[PDB]
Amino acid sequence: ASMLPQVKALYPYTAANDEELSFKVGDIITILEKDEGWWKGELNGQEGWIPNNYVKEILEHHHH
Repeated sequence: ASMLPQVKALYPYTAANDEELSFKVGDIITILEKDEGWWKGELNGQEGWIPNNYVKEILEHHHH
């Protein structure tokens, strides 16, 4: 398997069209693909574009 990038929403977002993904603050979104300022997210079995400046990538700096 591969570990995909995951991000945590900093602010909520309402999708502007069917191809975007809405989310609330704190949501943990999996990233399937990147296109400059928009990332393709997956959350609760739904997939759509999200603005990357609404979220913060979760990085593991250290072994647990």
